[PDB]
Amino acid sequence: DLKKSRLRMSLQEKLLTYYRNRAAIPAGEQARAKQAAVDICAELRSFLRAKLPDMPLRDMYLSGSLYDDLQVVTADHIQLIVPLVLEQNLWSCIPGEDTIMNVPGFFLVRRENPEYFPRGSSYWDRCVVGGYLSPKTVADTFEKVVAGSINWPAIGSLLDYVIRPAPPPEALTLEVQYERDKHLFIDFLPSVTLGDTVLVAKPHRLAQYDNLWRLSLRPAETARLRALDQADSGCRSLCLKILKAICKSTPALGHLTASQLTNVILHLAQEEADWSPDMLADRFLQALRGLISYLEAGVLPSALNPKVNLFAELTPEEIDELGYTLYCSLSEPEVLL
Repeated sequence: DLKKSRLRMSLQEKLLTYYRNRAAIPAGEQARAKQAAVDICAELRSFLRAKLPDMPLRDMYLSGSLYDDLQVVTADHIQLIVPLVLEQNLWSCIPGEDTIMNVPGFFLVRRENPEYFPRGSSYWDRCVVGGYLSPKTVADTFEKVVAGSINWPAIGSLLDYVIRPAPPPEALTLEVQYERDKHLFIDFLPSVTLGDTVLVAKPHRLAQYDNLWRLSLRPAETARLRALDQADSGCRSLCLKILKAICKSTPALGHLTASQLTNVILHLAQEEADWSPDMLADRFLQALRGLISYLEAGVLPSALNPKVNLFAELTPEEIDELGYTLYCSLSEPEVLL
């Protein structure tokens, strides 16, 4: 009990210290970064209204960890969802597992009734290839259309920001300098909502799959985390934020994603009911053990969508490094801090 109680007390203190000195983003930086996101969003709305009122798009809106207060270390990225207007009876969703490619968590969007509803029935028909709405082509078209009407230098002067598009292949990303030597990256994310299926143009790592839309998970995942914590004032999000801060701070663990780390916590929250403040140290080591377990198994099921392996996009190369890094730190987790 002595040695173990000891290790746990030390770790708890170091975990709590690590959160405040590394994971937590300064209020000033956080306020100004979000204000910059909101400024750009408002300005784009006015732009879309004046210049592209006939484009079948709903208004762009902000989404992401920075909006959910789950971002860590620095306020450096947020998404602007670009939601396409697609008529129900002209389009449908095909699950990736119901496809030859066989890719869970991704979808084909098929143009329906190509005869009865001829080409031109939707603006987005121009982005249809082989009968399917291409995420890539949609993204290229949106970039073209906006860039051919937008005036970032002018908007920058207005808001007193340095605003510039990043060079490809991150061309739907906006580099926003909202204060001296601090930048916010706003990436424009085309989205489709058909029925209750919400999809986003976040390409599969493999270009051979660039015609597939990704099933959007973050919102439902974020909501279940918050509800789990709100009911018992648990430290699920604190633990998550610490894990994110570590991976974002450690080059060798950079391959892990916020979504992957979130589902590790959601799986543990399924196993462990008690997330009272004093259990943080124990839940942290448990999260690290689970990480290793999933990595060795090569699969991490999505807690909300179990057919989906969230590690499916990691190469053997990266799996190896993650396991390696975590196997080098087993004896002394505090090293990760």
